[PDB]
Amino acid sequence: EVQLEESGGGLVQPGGSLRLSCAASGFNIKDTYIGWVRQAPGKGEEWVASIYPTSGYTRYADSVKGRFTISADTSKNTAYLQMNSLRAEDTAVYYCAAGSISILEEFDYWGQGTLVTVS
Ligand SMILES: C[As](C)(=O)[O-]
Repeated sequence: EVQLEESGGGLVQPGGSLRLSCAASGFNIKDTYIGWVRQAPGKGEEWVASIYPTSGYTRYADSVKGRFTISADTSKNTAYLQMNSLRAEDTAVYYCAAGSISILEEFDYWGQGTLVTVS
């Protein structure tokens, strides 16, 4: 009865920007941390960011600091990832994940992924 649904993926030119959304259902995101994890085809998982929506506290992987911004709209029970200055190395499936209040083994719920392709 819990779902995470990502959207916003697609094709982006190098240097471009993209905003992903993660709509949560079956729980209140204020009761959790929501995270974004990416994995390219043929490569391993990389956690990029987490947010605690009730407090606004955010955490970023060093590799995306400044370039990526994680946010939430608790009125829509939705988290977002703003990605700027995209490079080929950012090509990946981006998964939203959540856990009841940097590690991917601390998430209870996982989305379906949304594919981001940088030319
Ligand atoms: C969560 As961190 C990479 O800013 O110590």
